[PDB]
Formats: sequence, structure tokens, C-alpha cells
Amino acid sequence: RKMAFPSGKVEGCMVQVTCGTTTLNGLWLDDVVYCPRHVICTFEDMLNPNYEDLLIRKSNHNFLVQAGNVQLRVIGHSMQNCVLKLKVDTANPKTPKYKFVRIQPGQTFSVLACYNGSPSGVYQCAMRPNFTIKGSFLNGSCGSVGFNIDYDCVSFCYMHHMELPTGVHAGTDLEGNFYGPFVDRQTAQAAGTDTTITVNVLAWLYAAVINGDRWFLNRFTTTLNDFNLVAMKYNYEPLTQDHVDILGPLSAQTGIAVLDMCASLKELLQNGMNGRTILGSALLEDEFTPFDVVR
Amino acid sequence: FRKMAFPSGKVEGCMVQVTCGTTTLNGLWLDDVVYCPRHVICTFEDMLNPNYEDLLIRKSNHNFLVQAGNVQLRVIGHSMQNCVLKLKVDTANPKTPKYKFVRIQPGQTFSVLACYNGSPSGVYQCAMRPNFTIKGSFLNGSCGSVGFNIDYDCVSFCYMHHMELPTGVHAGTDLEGNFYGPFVDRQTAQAAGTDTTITVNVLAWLYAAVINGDRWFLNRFTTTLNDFNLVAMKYNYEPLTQDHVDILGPLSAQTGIAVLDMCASLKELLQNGMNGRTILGSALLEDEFTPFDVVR
Ligand SMILES: CC(C)(C)[C@H](NC(=O)C(F)(F)F)C(=O)N1C[C@H]2[C@@H]([C@H]1C(=O)N[C@H](C=N)C[C@@H]1CCNC1=O)C2(C)C
Ligand SMILES: CC(C)(C)[C@H](NC(=O)C(F)(F)F)C(=O)N1C[C@H]2[C@@H]([C@H]1C(=O)N[C@H](C=N)C[C@@H]1CCNC1=O)C2(C)C
Repeated sequence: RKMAFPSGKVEGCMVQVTCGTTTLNGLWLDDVVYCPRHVICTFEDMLNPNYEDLLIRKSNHNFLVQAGNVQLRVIGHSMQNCVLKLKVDTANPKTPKYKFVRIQPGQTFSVLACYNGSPSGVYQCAMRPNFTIKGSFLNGSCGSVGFNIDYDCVSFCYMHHMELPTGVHAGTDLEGNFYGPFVDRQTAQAAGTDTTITVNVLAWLYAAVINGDRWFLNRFTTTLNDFNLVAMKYNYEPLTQDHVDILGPLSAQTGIAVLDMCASLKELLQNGMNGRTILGSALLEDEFTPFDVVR
Repeated sequence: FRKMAFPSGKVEGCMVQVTCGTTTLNGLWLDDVVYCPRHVICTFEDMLNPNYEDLLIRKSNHNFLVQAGNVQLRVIGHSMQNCVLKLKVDTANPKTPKYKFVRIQPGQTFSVLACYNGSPSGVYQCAMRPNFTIKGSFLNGSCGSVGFNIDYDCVSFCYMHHMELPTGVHAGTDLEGNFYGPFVDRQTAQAAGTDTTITVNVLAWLYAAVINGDRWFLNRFTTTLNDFNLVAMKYNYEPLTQDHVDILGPLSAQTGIAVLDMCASLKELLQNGMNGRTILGSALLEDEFTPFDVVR
């Protein structure tokens, strides 16, 4: 199963931020609430917001921050890229051990979808090669965050800002820098063409070998370049030498050389599954990383 | 449309580690009682044919080591209720949520908090299969992991994990120790029955596809409960009941597609196949969303 991380450590950080008539979620860590800067927009500002002008007109008391039933007093504010940082007078007693990290396409994380500062659901995600997320976000979901948890340390990697016309989602890291070529502005924007994460499919095939299945193996091999020439005809990401190195330990563990597994994937794309499933799917799954597979 | 689990925090604060001799698993700590599978009192030899009454009479409180993180909880009483062991402990859990023990029906969904060594590892959303198994991911030491639903404030515990069947699917009990399915907590040959697809859930997920963008599968045709159920029997789909039709009413009202109309869509989807056409994204027809789930 594609598992999300247990969400408790993040649930204790979610709050509600309202400015004017706009309400969204904030992330309360220590004495700072992080939230998307378009909370300071009215709907007449969405098309062409001048955020520096909108923000200089705000005072601390314009920001209503609510953690459950308690209002938090905002005592300062600043803007870092596309996020607003609200200094509050109380440090969150539920702040976990945490860091901010920027992820790269192909990497996975869990999303805690929230509305009105209250958590609604959690699911596991991958950042697509085109820097979008295939999320489940509705109105009021901004400021929901993505995260990993390693040894009780929560690494925040994503904050939600918008939905693109194909139904996919775009946001920032926790320093307010967008993933991909998007802007927090309601103007015509489109996700680039989305490709399958090849190194993740290969890792997952290795996962199936470690488990019971071998039905999809074959006796062929391939050069790296012949693999890429074929796979790109199926909208698969090109496989780099870094990707090959990364699979090395799984190759070691199964005794199947990386380019032999590449030959298997080539044949799977050519043939489909013929009514079979790998692990539990009838799809070539690309939201498990090689790092995930060892764990 | 993602298959989302409930936020797990209220449950994470209840997970403890329970060790009896050389056997270690997970326990659920609520107020001053720890609940866990009774086979924790078994050696990896008792498991073959245990007499649980006998093994429990031979146990004392000092046979049970319970650990909530860094803290050892002192067991001051033990009893058994069906297939679960109840260890009364020194201390009430200060993190006990509002909670209820409930028994669910095949086809209903819940979230699982997978745990190892009393420590939560991950969370995911499940359905109780018609053959009463769970298609989970559970490894050695996962026993005592629980499944749950949350309504507002209240945690409804519905599943406790006990075993893995040879198909790689899973079987457990409700919180009162009653098994789901024709299984026993004994290491002997048992097998999952022939499974089926949860028809009312597929229909719900098609309504979600309509609510969302996808409408290609819609057609002018309709069917009967009787005609559909013989299509169902042929394809290992759970038979569709008049109660299923009724609870799909909200979605039939919301989208304008009557259930026997959507059944014609489902019937044709199960014969044309899907024509390399995708629905939400799935190649197959998803049956792990309830009508309730889709409404929410
Ligand atoms: C989809 C919409 C056409 C409305 C617009 N999209 C584009 O402008 C784009 F196409 F360019 F991306 C859009 O998302 N926004 C408009 C406006 C913000 C944002 C927004 O409303 N954010 C949400 C947070 N509570 C969550 C969204 C709502 C629906 N589902 C989500 O995830 C800003 C980009 C400042
Ligand atoms: C799979 C195994 C052959 C070991 C056996 N299965 C069957 O005996 C059956 F086929 F009959 F079901 C089985 O599960 N057990 C043997 C024995 C308990 C149990 C058990 O070890 N439970 C684990 C709890 N930590 C979780 C399991 C472990 C691996 N993955 C899981 O989920 C009892 C039924 C008393």
C-alpha cells in the first residue's frame, strides 16, 4: 500500500488565518504562522495583485489567527517570496522537531488536506516531473502542507496555493518559492506535459521482484540509450546515469542488473499486463521512490 | 480524486508496545486498559494449536511488559474478551480521545494506522472486503495495529490486526475480539474465500467521476436489478440490493443519473471493457470508496 506518514505531528500545527473576508490555513511553528500570501487578496486583486502594496496597508490586527478555539495575537508580519510569516505572541507548544526542505520532481511526501485550519484527510503524493501535484484540494485548502517524517523529524516540503486548469495542483516550499514556472496570480497558466517517473517504476518493479513476482522479467537487456529512445515514446522520463546508480543497491539485492530491468519495462510497455497485476496494481506505479523501496 | 485516510493523530497517542515473554506486538491504550491480540501470550510453538484459557491462567501481571514510548506501564490486571487481551495498567492514558468500539460490515471503509514496536509507521485507507479480509500491508510485528473512522470528534475503532492469509490479504477482529470472517487465531492452514467487487462502491465512484469531469461512460440505457445481478454474478461483483439503490439516492438526486441508469453504464463497462479509456485515472473500477465517502 501507498502509505502516508502518521499526521499527528502536523495536525498540532494547523491553524486558521483570516484577512478580511479571505480564510485559509496556516502552519504554526514556534512563534511564527506561515501561510500563502494571497490571503491578503480580495477577489478584485487576484488577477494582478501587487503584494507589496497590499501588504504595506495591513497592520497586525488585520490578521485573525485561530488555533482551535484560541485566538493568537499577531505581533508582526513579513513576506518571504510567496509566503507570509505572521509573528505571534505564543510559541506553539506542539511544535515538533522540524526542518524546511525543497524537494525535487519524483520525490514523495504526505499531504494533510485541511479546511478552516482543521485537518480533513491525509494521503501520499509524488511531485510530478512538471512540478505539479495530483492532489485533492478544494476551496479553502490553501496553506495545507506536504511533509515527510524521518526519525520524528518532520521535513516540510510543500504549501498549497492553487489549482491549474487540468485539475493538478501547484504550490511553494516553505520559503515561499514555487515549484515550477507558476505564479500566485489568477492568470492563464498551464502545467507542462506530464511524464511517468521512470526511476520510480523501476524501483517498484524491483519491489515486486523482492516480493514474489517475476512473471514480467525476460531474457533481454538494453543499452541505456536504446531504453530511453523507446521509453520516451511512452511519455516516460529519460533515465540518467544517476538514476542507474541510485538503483544499484536494489540491483545488488535482486541480482537483476538495472538494464535488464529496463528491458523488462520496455516489454511491459509494449505488451501491457495481459490481465495481470504487479504488487496490487494493474498500472505501472510511479509514486514509490527507490529510497521508499528499501524502507 | 485521492483515497484519503483520516488524520491519525488521535490514534497515534494510543499506541503502545506489549511484550509477553519473547512475543512483541502493538497495543491500544485507552483510559487505564491496553487492548491487544490474545496470541501475544503464545510462544512461536503455542501458535500451532493453542489453548488460550490454559495459557492465560498460567500468566500473571508480571508476564506482561507494556511500554508507552520511554515509559513502562505497570500491568495490574489481565483478562480476555474473545480474541483480545485486556491489560489493566497503572495509568490512564492522558491522550485518550473520545471513542467508541464499533463493528463494521463488508464494503465499509476505514483508516489503518500501521504500527511496529508500539510506534506508528504509516496510515492508509481500506475497505472491508466482501470475504471479510483486508487488502492491507502488514508485516511481522504489525499485530495490534487498528483501523478506525473519525466523526467530528469521535474515534470509532473497528479493526484490530491479527494475521495474514496465504493470498497475502489480512484478517482481524473488532475491538471486542470478534473475528471478521471465518478465521481463527491459530497458525494452521486457512484461506480467504473467493472475493467479489463491492458493487455499490463502484457505483459511488462512478458518481464521483460524474461529479468531477468524466461523463463518457454515461449512456441512454438502463437495466433492472434482476438483469444487472446476473451480469454481477458472471463477473464476481457483489449483488446489488434495494438498500444499496436507496443509499445511492443522494448521488442520483445530485447528478440526475438514476442508479439503474448508472448500472447500465457499469454493466457496459464490464463488457466493452473500458476501451483504453480512463475513468478518474483508474484502469479498473475502484470499489474502496463508499457512498458516504464520496459525499464527503
Ligand atoms: C482554480 C482557480 C481558477 C480558482 C485558480 N487557479 C488559477 O488561477 C490557475 F489556473 F492559474 F492556477 C486558483 O487556484 N486560485 C486563484 C487565486 C488563488 C487560487 C486559489 O484559489 N487557491 C486555493 C486555496 N484555498 C485552492 C484552489 C481552489 C480551488 N482548488 C484549489 O486547489 C490565486 C492563484 C491567488
Ligand atoms: C503469516 C503467518 C504464516 C505467520 C500466519 N498466517 C496464518 O497462520 C494463516 F494463514 F492461517 F492466516 C500469521 O499471520 N500468524 C501466525 C499466528 C499469528 C499470526 C501473526 O504472525 N500475525 C502477525 C502479528 N504481528 C502479523 C502477520 C505476520 C506476518 N504478516 C502479518 O500480517 C497467529 C494466527 C496466532
